[PDB]
Amino acid sequence: SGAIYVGNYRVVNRHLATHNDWANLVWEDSSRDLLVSSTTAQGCDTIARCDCQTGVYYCSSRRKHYPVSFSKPSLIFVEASEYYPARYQSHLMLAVGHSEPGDCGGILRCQHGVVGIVSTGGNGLVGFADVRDLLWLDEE
Ligand SMILES: Cn1nc(C(N)=O)c2cc(F)ccc21
Ligand SMILES: [Zn+2]
Repeated sequence: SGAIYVGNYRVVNRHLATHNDWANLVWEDSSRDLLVSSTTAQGCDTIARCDCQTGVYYCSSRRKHYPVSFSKPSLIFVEASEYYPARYQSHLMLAVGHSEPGDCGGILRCQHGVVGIVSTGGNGLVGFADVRDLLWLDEE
C-alpha cells in the first residue's frame, strides 16, 4: 500500500482505492492504475517535473529504500496478479529491482521530488506509475 499527498489530494493505485477515495474522487485511469481523492488536511509532498531516470524507491516486501535507474514512462506488458490480468499498463517505468503485488504505493523519488508510485513489475523488474505528466496536481 501507499499514497502521495500533494496538498489536499491523495494519490493512490486505482486498485487499492477505497470507498472514501471513490466517494471523494478527482480523476482516475485503469490503463495507468492511478486515482486521486480529496483530503481535509494538507500533505507533505512535491511532484517531480523532470525526465530523470535515477532515484530511490521504497520496497515494502524488503523494508528497504533502493537506488535505481528507471526507464521512461511507456506502454509495457505486465504478467497476471491478484489485482489485474496479463495486460498492457500505460505510463509504466521499469527499473531493475525486486517487487511483488503488495509493494504498490511505494514512492519513487528523485532530486525534483516524488516521481511516481510502484504500479507494475515481476522477474526483477518494477514499474512506477509516473505522475510527472499530471501537471494539474500542483494547483487547484
Ligand atoms: C510491483 N508489482 N505490481 C504488480 C501488479 N500490479 O500486478 C506485480 C506483479 C508481479 F508479478 C510482480 C510485481 C508486481
Ligand atoms: Zn527528477
